Amino acid sequence: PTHLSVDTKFKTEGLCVDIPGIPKDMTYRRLISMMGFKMNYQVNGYPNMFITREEAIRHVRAWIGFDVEGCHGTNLPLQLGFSTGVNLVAVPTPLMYKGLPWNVVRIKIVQMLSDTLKNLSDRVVFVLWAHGFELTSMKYFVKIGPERTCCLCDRRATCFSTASDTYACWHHSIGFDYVYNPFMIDVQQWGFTGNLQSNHDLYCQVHGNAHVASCDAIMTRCLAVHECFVKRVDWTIEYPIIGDELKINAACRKVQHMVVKAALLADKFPVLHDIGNPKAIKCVPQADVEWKFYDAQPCSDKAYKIEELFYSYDKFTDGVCLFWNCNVDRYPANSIVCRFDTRVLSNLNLPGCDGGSLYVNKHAFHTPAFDKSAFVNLKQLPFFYYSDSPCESHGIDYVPLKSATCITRCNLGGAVCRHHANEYRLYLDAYNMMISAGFSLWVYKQFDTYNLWNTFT
Ligand SMILES: CCn1nccc1CNC
Ligand SMILES: [Zn+2]
Ligand SMILES: [Zn+2]
Ligand SMILES: [Zn+2]
Repeated sequence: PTHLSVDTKFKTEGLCVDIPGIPKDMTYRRLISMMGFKMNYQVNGYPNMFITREEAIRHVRAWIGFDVEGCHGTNLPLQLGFSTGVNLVAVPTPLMYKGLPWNVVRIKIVQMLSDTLKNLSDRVVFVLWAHGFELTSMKYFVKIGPERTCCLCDRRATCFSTASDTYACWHHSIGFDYVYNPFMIDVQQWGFTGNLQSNHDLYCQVHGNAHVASCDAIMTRCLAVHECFVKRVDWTIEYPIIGDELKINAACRKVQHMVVKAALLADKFPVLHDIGNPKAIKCVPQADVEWKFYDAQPCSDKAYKIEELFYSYDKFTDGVCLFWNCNVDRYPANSIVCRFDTRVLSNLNLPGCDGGSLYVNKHAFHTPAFDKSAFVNLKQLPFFYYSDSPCESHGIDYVPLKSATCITRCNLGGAVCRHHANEYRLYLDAYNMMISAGFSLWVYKQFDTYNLWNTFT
């Protein structure tokens, strides 16, 4: 059972107001046929337009909420809404567009999906709360057939052009008019009681309902993300590399060792309380400090309450607390914190549920909304590079580095050596990479890098 069988049953109750008299007994085979499509018994990689929940989760980057609301049905104009906030009006002659014929509307759909998805995924997955008109309107902008490759590259074809009779991926589809071999999933098939708004509003207060198609498309995809990533967590699913994943992760490890090593040297804490990932390793293995670990998985729903993490059914005020990607409601004053900023715009960070975001880097992690009040007892950690390694070149060109934040023996004694200048510029690069990826660094208010210069005597 790799793909969804076309002979699987489809509950049609959600479709009977737009489609009166719809048979209660219905398969994907008959539904696809009713949508105007013909599969012709094809063993060419596209077995079903509809996919399983497991296949949807593996392709979460391809999710596009899609809803159709009749304005006035081949006689009436339809309002097409996408979770990108777009609203197109198609006439059969929250960005709102006036009524236009299908032949131009379809050109807009290809442009929009291609610009949204080219850097996220090899496909589109239409996430639906199916009532009828979205499924019947698909014949006006979708073409299906065997799996194909792009005319200009080796990626799979996601668009077709009737003008040139050719196929293209999301990167080479300028001027293409048809969505080719899209996927889709109906959230109503998962077994919900009540309408979309009642189920969405149980977990999310950020998305409202103006009553436009895009508000529904947004609520649909948000509810799907809550079911698949907030209340159900699968950290075994691996996602492909689509950007700077490897560099961001390497940078995170470099920054962690640096910031923690310098806090232990500056304030000489006797104990460090490492709260977070149960698979954590000591980031500063040579530090003298008593290292104590506390297990707390990444919270995907609401941020951890510090009152529950610290409750003993043990002296957290002694030494320092390390919360590296451990999202709590209010950090204690003696803390070193890395907190992912859910507001960040990137190909890795997808929109989420209740203000949160879906950070996808090797694994998918729904992160609770960034909250500035979490850090009231702390301050923003400033950039600095620290090194006690010998000043020795070994082995790229050079311009002399002058910086007040290069905390080294060579800078203390006047001129920064070539080694520490190379290492400083590489560390600053990793630092900017981690910050731009969305991570934010916070530290206890007494943290002062002036205390690092005396470690050179
Ligand atoms: C470190 C505090 N502690 N002791 C037992 C269990 C826990 C965690 N909070 C529930
Ligand atoms: Zn291409
Ligand atoms: Zn929502
Ligand atoms: Zn040096």
